[PDB]
Amino acid sequence: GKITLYEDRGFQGRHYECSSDHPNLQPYLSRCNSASVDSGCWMLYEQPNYSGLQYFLRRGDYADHQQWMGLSDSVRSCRLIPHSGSHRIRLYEREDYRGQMIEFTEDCSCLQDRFRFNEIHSLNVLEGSWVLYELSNYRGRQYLLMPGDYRRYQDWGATNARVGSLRRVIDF
Repeated sequence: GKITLYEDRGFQGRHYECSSDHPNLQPYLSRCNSASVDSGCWMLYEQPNYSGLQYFLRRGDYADHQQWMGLSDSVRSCRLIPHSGSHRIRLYEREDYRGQMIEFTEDCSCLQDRFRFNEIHSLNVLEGSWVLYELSNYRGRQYLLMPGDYRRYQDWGATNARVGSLRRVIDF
């Protein structure tokens, strides 16, 4: 993968090129207002060392931070999300994989249309990387999910169990 981050809007200002995970952009970039993704799927992070608000970017050009749904121009670390050959996630009504369960292998823009629960209290990412969104149609707070067990919503870094949509991390 390759991403170019720019300090100012419309691909102007001081810039920095990443080919891999960077836990600390602070010495190189004082803010980020535009970005060009040549290749790979990237997660940008408000704070250093992959913490604070998260933003998913794919191949393409972002002329201002609003285009990746950024709330500010703070980008202090970034992750190249590894390629996955296949995608499967189980969502559960309750903590520790109890209650009603639904399994997805494809993107879902409205979770409540398939699974009549506003809150997801645990999930199992069996295959691939996903992005959980707080709201329907891929809006609100974003949480990157990599393969693993998530026995409660804190495990995916959320302050609540609100989930409205989710998407596979895929290029194409």
